[PDB]
Formats: sequence, structure tokens, C-alpha cells
Amino acid sequence: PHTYNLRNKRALKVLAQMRRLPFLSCLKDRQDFGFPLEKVDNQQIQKAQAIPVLRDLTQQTLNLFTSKASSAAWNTTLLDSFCNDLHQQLNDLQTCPPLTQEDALLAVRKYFHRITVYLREKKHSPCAWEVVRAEVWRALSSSVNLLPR
Repeated sequence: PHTYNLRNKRALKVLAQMRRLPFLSCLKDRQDFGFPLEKVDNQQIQKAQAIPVLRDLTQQTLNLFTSKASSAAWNTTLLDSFCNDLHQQLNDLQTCPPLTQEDALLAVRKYFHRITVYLREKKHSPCAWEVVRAEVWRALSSSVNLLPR
């Protein structure tokens, strides 16, 4: 609960630094992605079941930002930092309305698929990448709501 928070702080700091475009540059590309955990309380999914969901979320985020398209869209030093942070998060997690755990996992999958399809359909424009970066930032910030303190 504690270490996930700390390294997620660092991940969010770097992901905010990765922004290249001024705010409000990409209005015509904005897109509701329907992140499935935006309103998911800790009463809904407990510690035993939140950890797999967080693990899959971290894994899919790492996969997204370690693609070749990502290497072409973002500063390489910041990418190194962000990807390393996500991977450390993954190692920590592996060391150990959506309702159940399986529903959460499947919904997270479809959400990252919507992100992939959006980027393809937008031909990886800088604005599409910025829309995705801000979306992932909000998802990562929301996700900490599934851990107790």
C-alpha cells in the first residue's frame, strides 16, 4: 500500500514532465475512454483482489509505453525513467460499474484496446499521443483508490 504510492508518485511526476504540447492544443482529438476504475471504491474490490487488477493495469501501461511508437513520441530519458518506475511497480506487485475481479481485469483489457485503436486511427499524431498521456495520467492517479492505508 505504501511503496505502490511512493513509486506511483514518481511515475506521475515523470509522466507529467513528458508532456510536449501546451495545454488545450488538442481539443478536436479529445476522447472519453471509459476508464473502468474511475469510480471504483475500496469497498468494492478488496486487497486480495485489487492487487491483480493493479498488476494488470501496470503491465498494460508498461507495454503501451515500451512500444516503438512510444519511443518515437516521447523524450527518451523521461521514457527510461517512467518505464523503469512502472517495471519496479510490477516487480513489487508480483512479489505480492465493474463488480468482481475478473470483470475488472477484462474491462481494463478493453480500455487499453480502446487506447491502442485510438492511436492507430489517429496515426500516432502528437495530439493523439498527448490525449493518451493525459488519460493514462488520470488512470494512474485514480488507480491508487483501490489500495487501503
